[PDB]
Amino acid sequence: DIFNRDPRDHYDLLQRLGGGTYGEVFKARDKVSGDLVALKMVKMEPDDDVSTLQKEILILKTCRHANIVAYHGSYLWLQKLWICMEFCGAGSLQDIYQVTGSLSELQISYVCREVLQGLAYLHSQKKIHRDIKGANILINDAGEVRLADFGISAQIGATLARRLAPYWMAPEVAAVALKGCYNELCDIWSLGITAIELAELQPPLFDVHPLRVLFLMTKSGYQPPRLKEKGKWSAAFHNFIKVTLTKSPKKRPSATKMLSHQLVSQPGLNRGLILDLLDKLKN
Ligand SMILES: COc1cccc(F)c1-c1cc2c(cn1)cnn2-c1ccc(N2CCN(C)CC2)cc1
Repeated sequence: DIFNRDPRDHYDLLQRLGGGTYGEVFKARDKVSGDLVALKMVKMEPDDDVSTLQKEILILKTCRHANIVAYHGSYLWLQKLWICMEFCGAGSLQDIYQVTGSLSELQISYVCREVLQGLAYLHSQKKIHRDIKGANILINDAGEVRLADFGISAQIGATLARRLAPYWMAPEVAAVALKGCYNELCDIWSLGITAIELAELQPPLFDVHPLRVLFLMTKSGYQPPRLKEKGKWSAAFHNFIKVTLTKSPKKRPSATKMLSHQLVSQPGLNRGLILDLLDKLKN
């Protein structure tokens, strides 16, 4: 459900937070309530198809969970669509680690736990993020963790619907038609890679060409990556990675199963750990 009016009525546009071909992100304040919001602006011309964006909204609107970016509403005005969300002041983990350098095992553990909670919720709702990385895990000024940037999740969903227009079809073809050849457990892998990102400032093979990496991943003898420095981390951390980075999705554990893992179920994991990191931000 979409408000057909100028959002500059309801909000004040403070600051641009960056742009892409895909969208523009604005910091803004609610003129009445006074609370800060994130406003995602998308330039939608009459001719182009709106389904991709409609799917993103529907995902956001239909997700009420702590670890997923809250949605307030959306505004269609002057052929510009504004999606309104809760503000996450510290930004993404990538925005942050660029300044602070590498996170600590416990900070990583807390982040992983929080993402897993979000994923478990998403998967229960039969939704897949499919773009879990540092740059999509947002932090608020309170050190709470929020999953964001469902534009890809929306893009594959909008295609899956577009793909309606079956019996002589082969099972693998059916799987691509319905699910795209993969399942929810892809997110678990991405988390594993993200855990490495946070530890090392780069995912594995970041210096290698992308097309080449795709090739390497499809070879028979592809070994899952590990953490570079054995000694710097605990057995539980190494294992968390070993397990999340299970090559076979038949044998890779679910978000729920992962939440009971030693690393992410240990006590003392809370936002304080992240607050410590955000203090390193003003340093
Ligand atoms: C990965 O997030 C996206 C990716 C694509 C399109 C989006 F709309 C988003 C997106 C960003 C969002 C929210 C929802 N979605 C909510 N809060 N924020 C957000 C993100 C960063 C900052 N800065 C970063 C820079 N730092 C110095 C100040 C804080 C401030 C607020």
